Amino acid sequence: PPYIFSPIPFLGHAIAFGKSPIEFLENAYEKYGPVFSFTMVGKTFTYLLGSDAAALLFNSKNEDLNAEDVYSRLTTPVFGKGVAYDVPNPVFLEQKKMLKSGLNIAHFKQHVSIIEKETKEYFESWGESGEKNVFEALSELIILTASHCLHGKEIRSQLNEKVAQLYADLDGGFSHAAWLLPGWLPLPSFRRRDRAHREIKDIFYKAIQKRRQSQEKIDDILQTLLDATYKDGRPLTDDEVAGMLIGLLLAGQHTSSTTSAWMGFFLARDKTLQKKCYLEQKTVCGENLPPLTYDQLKDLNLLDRCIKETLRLRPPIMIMMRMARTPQTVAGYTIPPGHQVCVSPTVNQRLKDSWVERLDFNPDRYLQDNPASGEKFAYVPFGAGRHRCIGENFAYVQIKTIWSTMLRLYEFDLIDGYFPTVNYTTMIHTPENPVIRYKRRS
Amino acid sequence: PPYIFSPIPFLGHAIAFGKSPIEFLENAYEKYGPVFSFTMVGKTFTYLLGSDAAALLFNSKNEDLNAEDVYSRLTTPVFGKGVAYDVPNPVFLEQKKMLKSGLNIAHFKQHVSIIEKETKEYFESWGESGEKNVFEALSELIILTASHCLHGKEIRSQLNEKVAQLYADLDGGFSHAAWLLPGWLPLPSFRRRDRAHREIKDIFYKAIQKRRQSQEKIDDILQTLLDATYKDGRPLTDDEVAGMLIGLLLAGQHTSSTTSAWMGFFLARDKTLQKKCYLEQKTVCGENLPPLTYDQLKDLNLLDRCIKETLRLRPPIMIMMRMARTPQTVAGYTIPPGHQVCVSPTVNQRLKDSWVERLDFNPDRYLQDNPASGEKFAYVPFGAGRHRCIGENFAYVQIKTIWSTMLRLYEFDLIDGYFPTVNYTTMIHTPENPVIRYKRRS
Amino acid sequence: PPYIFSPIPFLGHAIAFGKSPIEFLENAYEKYGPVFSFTMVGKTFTYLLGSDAAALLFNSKNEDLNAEDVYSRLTTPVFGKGVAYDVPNPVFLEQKKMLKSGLNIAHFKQHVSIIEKETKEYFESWGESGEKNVFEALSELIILTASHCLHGKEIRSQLNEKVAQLYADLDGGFSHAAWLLPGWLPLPSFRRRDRAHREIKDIFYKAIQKRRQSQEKIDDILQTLLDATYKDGRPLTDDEVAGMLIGLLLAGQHTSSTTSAWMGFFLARDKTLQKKCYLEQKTVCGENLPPLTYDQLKDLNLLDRCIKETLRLRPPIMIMMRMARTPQTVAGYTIPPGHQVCVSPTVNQRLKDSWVERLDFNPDRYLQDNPASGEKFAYVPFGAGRHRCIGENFAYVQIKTIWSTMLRLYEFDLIDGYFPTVNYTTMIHTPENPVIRYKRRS
Amino acid sequence: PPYIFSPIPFLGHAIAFGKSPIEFLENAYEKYGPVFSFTMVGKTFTYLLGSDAAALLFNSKNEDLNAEDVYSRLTTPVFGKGVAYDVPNPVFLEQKKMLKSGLNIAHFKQHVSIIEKETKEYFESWGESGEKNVFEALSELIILTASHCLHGKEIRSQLNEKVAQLYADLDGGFSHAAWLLPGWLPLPSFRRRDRAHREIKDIFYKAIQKRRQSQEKIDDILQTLLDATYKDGRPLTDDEVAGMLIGLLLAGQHTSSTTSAWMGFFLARDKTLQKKCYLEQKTVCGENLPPLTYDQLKDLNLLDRCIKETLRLRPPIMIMMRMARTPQTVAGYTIPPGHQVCVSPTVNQRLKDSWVERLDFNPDRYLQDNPASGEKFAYVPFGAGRHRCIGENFAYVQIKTIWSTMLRLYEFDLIDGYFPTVNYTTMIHTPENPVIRYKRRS
Ligand code: HEM
Ligand code: HEM
Ligand code: HEM
Ligand code: HEM
Ligand SMILES: O=C(N[C@@H](Cn1ccnc1)c1ccc(-c2ccc(F)cc2)cc1F)c1ccc(-c2nnc(-c3ccccc3)o2)cc1
Ligand SMILES: O=C(N[C@@H](Cn1ccnc1)c1ccc(-c2ccc(F)cc2)cc1F)c1ccc(-c2nnc(-c3ccccc3)o2)cc1
Repeated sequence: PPYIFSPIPFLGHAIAFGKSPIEFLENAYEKYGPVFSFTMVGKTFTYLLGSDAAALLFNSKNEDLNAEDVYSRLTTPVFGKGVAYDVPNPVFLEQKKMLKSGLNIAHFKQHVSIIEKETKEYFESWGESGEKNVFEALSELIILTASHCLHGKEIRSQLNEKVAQLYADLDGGFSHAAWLLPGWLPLPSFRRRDRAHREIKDIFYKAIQKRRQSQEKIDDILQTLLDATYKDGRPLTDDEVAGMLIGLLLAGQHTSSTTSAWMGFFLARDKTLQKKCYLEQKTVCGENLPPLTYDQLKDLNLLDRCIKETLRLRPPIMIMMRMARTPQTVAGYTIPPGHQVCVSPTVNQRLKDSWVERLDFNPDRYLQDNPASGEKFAYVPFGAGRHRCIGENFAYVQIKTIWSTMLRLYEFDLIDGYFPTVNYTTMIHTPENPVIRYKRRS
Repeated sequence: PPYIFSPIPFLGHAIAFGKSPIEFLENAYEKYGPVFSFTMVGKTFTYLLGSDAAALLFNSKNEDLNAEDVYSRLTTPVFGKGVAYDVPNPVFLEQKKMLKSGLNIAHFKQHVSIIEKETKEYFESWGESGEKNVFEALSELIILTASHCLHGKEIRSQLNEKVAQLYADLDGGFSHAAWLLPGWLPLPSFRRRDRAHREIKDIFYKAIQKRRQSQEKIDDILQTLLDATYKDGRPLTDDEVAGMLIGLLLAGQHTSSTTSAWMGFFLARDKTLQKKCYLEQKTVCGENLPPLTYDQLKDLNLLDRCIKETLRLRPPIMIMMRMARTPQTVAGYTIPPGHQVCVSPTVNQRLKDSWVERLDFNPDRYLQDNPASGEKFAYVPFGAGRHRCIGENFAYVQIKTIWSTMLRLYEFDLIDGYFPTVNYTTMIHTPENPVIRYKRRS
Repeated sequence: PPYIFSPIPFLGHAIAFGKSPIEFLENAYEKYGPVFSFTMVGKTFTYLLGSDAAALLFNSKNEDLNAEDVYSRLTTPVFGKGVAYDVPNPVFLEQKKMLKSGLNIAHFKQHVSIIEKETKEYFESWGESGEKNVFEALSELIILTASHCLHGKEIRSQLNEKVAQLYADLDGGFSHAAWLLPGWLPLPSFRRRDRAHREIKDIFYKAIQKRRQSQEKIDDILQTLLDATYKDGRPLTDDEVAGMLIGLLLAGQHTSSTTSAWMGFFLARDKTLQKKCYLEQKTVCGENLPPLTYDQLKDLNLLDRCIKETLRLRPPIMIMMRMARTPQTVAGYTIPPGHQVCVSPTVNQRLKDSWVERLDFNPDRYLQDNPASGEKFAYVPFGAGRHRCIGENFAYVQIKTIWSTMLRLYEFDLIDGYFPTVNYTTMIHTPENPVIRYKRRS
Repeated sequence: PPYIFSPIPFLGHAIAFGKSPIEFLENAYEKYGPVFSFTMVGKTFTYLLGSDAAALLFNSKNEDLNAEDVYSRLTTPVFGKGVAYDVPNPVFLEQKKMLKSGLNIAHFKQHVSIIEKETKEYFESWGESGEKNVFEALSELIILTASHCLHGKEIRSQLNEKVAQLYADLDGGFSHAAWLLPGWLPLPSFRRRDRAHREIKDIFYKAIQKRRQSQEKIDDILQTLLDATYKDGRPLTDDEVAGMLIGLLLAGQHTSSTTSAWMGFFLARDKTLQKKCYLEQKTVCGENLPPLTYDQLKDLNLLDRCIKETLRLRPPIMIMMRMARTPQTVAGYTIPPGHQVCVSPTVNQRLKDSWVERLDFNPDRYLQDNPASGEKFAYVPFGAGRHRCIGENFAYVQIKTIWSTMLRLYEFDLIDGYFPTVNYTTMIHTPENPVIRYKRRS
């Protein structure tokens, strides 16, 4: 595959790529095509851009394009041993079926009123009007809603600011330092990550032992997990459950919070589209805006397309990476073992040749013919194939319910017309200076 | 000097020291005496503990024990060029005087009313009661109070969340990453630091030119700097002044916020003492508690001793360090060039030899024979000698005014008896989980 | 407990203790009594000498005096994950019961004829007379006998010089280097350990899979493991089984080889005794000396007492150690958490107070009153309590079968009256210059 | 010079280089050219690849590129005081001339018949055929031949298993632990080294005095040392002679044994070549293969080239290193003091640019134009300049004699076509699993 030369030793394209990766990759697509390699910080990466190329990653077996080889070093200290990329993929495929089994309609029905209430109670602190950081706000809110829904009421009631900070300490295990440096260096963020892991695990161990002795029946996701079994017939251990609960919260929080914050700003920019979203609430749920229900959520189809469009333009997982263990073919090229193969939903979901008015925020594009339905891997915010997301439905419930409630409470505006740029320096591309103006809804 | 061997290559005692640096130094004192050496992360350090040993550092000439050699590389990219450790010491000493001339009675009198107002207005958001993170609050207030007083009303008014983040980016330049790794690595913290430095220097350039061309006589710290002059007769360039303004704010924020936070918890744990600090407010300023004046602050003796005692047990600057350029002598040992010589106010200030009830918060210890007055270098939170603090006066005015105001507003308590342990992983040590219970002062 | 001062910082008494540990301990016993402490290498050790003091260690719960804390770091890379000190003690206790059920009379009956044949065949290479290193011979023979018996014929057949070297590479994981230095140094011994671990594991995985698939009923230790289940109901994984096989071989080899070597020299020195052992072979087994059977072993009483007395004077596991997790009281003292508590079989088994003619090799001492029967923890070559050995019976079958065969083959003598001194530079103390004179018996 | 950056603090490229040093250096050569630098375990190494660059090291004065500075620490405890890297280089140069005078034709003529006899006698144990470890056999054989030739018959008669172990203890002085850790630590290897040194010295002292007080005339290497003088007129002390005698054995053994073993396998792999070597024996010595003589060894040309080609592909001393004491210039670069400057015989002797079919074993490459005669430092298995070997002639006598003899006894083959890979974990690279098939020669 074509190789993009850089005269800068070791660093290669690091600076330019870090500054503007989408522009870097779109320029390369124009110049070298859908498949190309480059060096950055001592590693070779090979990209697959566009649906046809990306299909290799999305279709391939883990034995060929391996996820653990790239992610385990970073994730295993955060999520825990015996879970995710710390086990053989077939074990993780079973754990994912266990998790999926609890993300069902019965539970989603319960989650809606829990989330709505959590949201209304959080935003009382915003008062009738002002200008505040909506990203910080959603982050704090989403850690509460995710915990309430995915861990349950017992665990959620223990999530004070201390435990919230522990989760922030775990997050800090995902850094440039952790990627670049050996783990045996006693860096503060490493020690803080390991401390938080031990302390959260302990919180979960007690809660789990409590639940196991309890005589009561509780139909929640925790209970799905205590009841689950492998094809073996073997149940999950306390440590496996706890590892899974940590994963559920990290997965549940940052992908929803960034996406909810970008959509706030897309809707703040497009005031008519926001108005429409608010009017859809009256139409579907009634003029008197009663408590939200799951059945009503399915009927919020404009808000649905708005979320869908937010994920097109700002997918919170911007990249999917694998390690090539065996030789792989695409577009006539042969990628050898050792290349790290990458896909970028951001680049694919915005490619000129497939998306008309690619840079425009337009939810209604999905009511016409479009690459989301017309192609296989042009729209891939939740991935596809063996490593694909199991949380799309929950995420949509969480975000829909939060933004429905937020729309009912407030009208949102840009400050001096400013639309946030993308902060590329964070692992997750958050909107820069994400302060939003708000005032009471009519 | 006796060497504390570690068989661990490169790291040396890094892990044990990072976990509990104070306890590590106290144990070393008990086993090796007041002067000892060790390796940490590639480097040789020699400590001077106790008053008699520490004197070598405090009385030393910067030619012999050198500050720039150990600090320049980390500070120059934060504060700026031609300032602090980026210039020969004799030049920096003149800049300290320029700054000191501006930290005077007349200006302190203006600051009291300003700081008091900032404090009342910030703490409206807390309402009548609740449980909130006092450390975060004090950090947010103090950046305002420190800017209002040290920079001016004009620069202050421009201090929004965005610019406040710019300052945090600048704090982020003091990291292990920055200490360990080459500066040309495009790490996010490095870039943000360099970006934040240009954007702040620029906000200063604009206010520095506004003032020089204005006709209005304003008597403030900013003006003192603009008027000030070297022994040459040379005035300060815009960039010399701006860099000093940066230093001023970093010097004036977290030293006072951590300390202020700790005193909060010391007073929350000892209610009887808290009560007495409140009654002293009445007793000194009047039953009706009128606006504060600089004169009233000098008569707040119990409050003064609470601050002094907070600084004894939790000094924000845990270590002062120099590079030995010439052979030094102390307690019968000779320290060779290349060694880094260290003093710790924290250790000196709780040494078993010299402080009774050493770990107790007892502000009335200073009403009796004690090493603060009894010895020269046992109590040294603001250092001593050629490098000692010039902001001590302003720090007490800031902290006294805020906590006087805070005690008038609220009575503070612990949550479930918890006293914050020390977070050693932050540059300045911080209280862990520093959420405090508060309610309206009768 | 009384503390034994050393003026040598860091090392403390390590030199003297490395040279003459038994003498150090015996003199400390006389001077300080049965419980005392000292420092080496920044680590504080407390000894319990004599039956009454040792009782604390042997009787303690692992939650109080903990083996993992002191052994896990070295053993886990050797034996593998999920086994021995890498799991909570209760799981290891179940693992030990699985192993113990495999060490039964039906298997012992098979082992005697396996071991006799391996022994006759190995010693073909010794011819009619000569002078050779018995210790090397016993080590080479025992790795075959232990693998043949404990792993089975399939795995045994794959035990060539290459695999033997891999086991030596695993052994090399137990070193002063692995104890003293951190694991992230890429030392040759660590790399060879880790490679040997993967390569030995791989051999076991194939043999394990072979047997599961196979339809033939084989009654051997491997099969005991494949058929075993935890109280859980859960069977062992392939990796747990392989880990346990590695452990079986390492436990089965050096403990028997060193003891057998020592017994060789004790018998070479006391020719009258050696003759009596030879004649007991004729008396018990028959004048024509037919093949050994398991049932004759129990009637070989003199030989039994010879092994007992060799273990008395030369126990191959010369120390047992634990980390104190909770305060422990003995002899009026309180041992605090953090001390490593320590017993020596060697010292207990020769203490002047209880053993008459304590340094004499006198197998017949057990035919009158003696500390092994009259005291609880004076004779403890295989330990006692929760960490006690499961392999005593096997070791006696192995050693008796080998030495019965050797006595039938050869008469052994010393070389110019030399009796080997103890080599304290090896992990398990070996006899120095263990070359022995032999000639065809009768 | 270009620097190869590693983001791995301290360790630098330690792991990658230790895994595959030749591949590392050859890749570096391609990317950076003949001179480059990198960090490994806290040290800066600068390599000179190819003849023209390596010239700097081989042509350098010891005052500029110093050998004691890098080697002294490890070698002195092994060889003894007063010898080799423990004295200034001019003194060692004189000592080398003394050894040179001992390694003369009169002595070599004696050695051939000594070596042939030890060889025939040693391989008696091998029988008519089998599969045995040729590397271990050669190592054991060579310690005997080297000691018989270089120490004489008296000392050699005392070389039992015990003494051979003392020599292994000595070699054990050359460890990563001795490189990393202070000499005062009483580590096993340090203790065994120093004990072995004392005991071997005592064997040499008696033998030496035995000769000085004797009347017989013995023309052997010891006598040359005893009759030798410095320019001073000063003769060697007993400790100088004994130090040199240790050096002679350690240099004489492993360099020849590893090289001999590699050649076994090159010859077993290339049976046509092996047959030609056997036929050469008959051609030069005669059909009846009488006792070897020195004059015959000189005419065994094909065997000479097989050795030369073995040293080409597997030089036992893989690196030559010096401390830069003064700035040096090469390839338009300046190497500052403190850099460790290195040459790799293995890379030079394999370079893509110079050697056609670079990885082929082709002894006849030397009968055409080739870089061993066409360039100065492409072929340097024995070094060059002030530090070059004085043992090449003895080596060639020892190896030729042993293999001529082995070729007369046996034909050799690979086992299942396995060619030993390189074991990079040993000080001297060794062949992995060096068991070889052999059968009585026609
Ligand atoms: C808007 C919300 C979310 C987005 C955009 C998102 C995105 C993704 C993507 C792109 C992948 C594929 C990763 C890859 O191919 O390497 C993925 C996998 C996954 N996600 Fe999500 N996700 C979301 C929410 C959630 C939630 C709520 C959960 C759990 C409740 C979750 C759990 C997972 C899991 C378990 C995987 C599987 C990873 C693997 O098998 O390697 N996600 N997600
Ligand atoms: C509680 C508040 C503060 C504490 C505990 C504190 C402590 C110290 C200490 C210990 C030193 C000595 C550093 C050394 O010699 O290595 C010092 C120096 C200094 N402080 Fe502060 N300080 C505080 C507040 C301030 C403030 C508010 C300013 C300015 C407004 C300031 C400006 C300085 C300056 C300019 C130096 C001299 C640096 C040098 O000479 O190297 N400090 N401070
Ligand atoms: C002469 C031969 C042997 C001796 C002297 C010996 C000695 C010991 C001793 C003293 C302990 C207690 C360790 C402690 O408390 O820290 C022990 C434990 C043990 N031995 Fe042996 N042993 C021998 C042979 C074997 C054999 C043949 C096996 C297996 C077949 C074996 C397996 C074990 C196991 C599993 C433990 C348990 C360790 C623990 O629970 O922490 N041993 N042995
Ligand atoms: C195949 C066998 C041998 C090889 C490949 C070999 C290789 C070398 C090499 C490459 C050097 C240069 C060291 C440097 O420049 O850093 C050297 C030096 C030396 N060799 Fe050998 N050698 C061998 C056998 C011997 C023997 C048999 C002796 C003595 C009988 C010996 C004694 C020496 C001595 C004394 C030096 C001088 C070291 C110095 O001056 O720094 N070598 N050898
Ligand atoms: O090999 C170890 N223990 C042995 C003790 N043993 C042998 C026979 N009966 C008991 C061992 C323990 C458990 C097992 C084992 C356990 C479970 C199983 F299924 C199979 C085997 C096998 C063993 F060989 C071992 C080795 C070294 C150390 C060690 N810890 N610290 C050091 C140390 C300290 C200072 C300097 C050098 C080494 O060494 C601890 C344990
Ligand atoms: O044994 C060493 N050198 C050998 C090199 N040699 C062998 C044959 N021809 C030359 C050597 C050098 C001088 C002599 C010698 C000296 C004097 C004399 F009278 C006779 C012989 C003998 C030798 F064996 C030696 C070994 C190790 C090291 C060493 N330096 N660093 C390391 C090292 C570094 C990192 C990790 C581990 C080891 O190892 C340096 C020299």
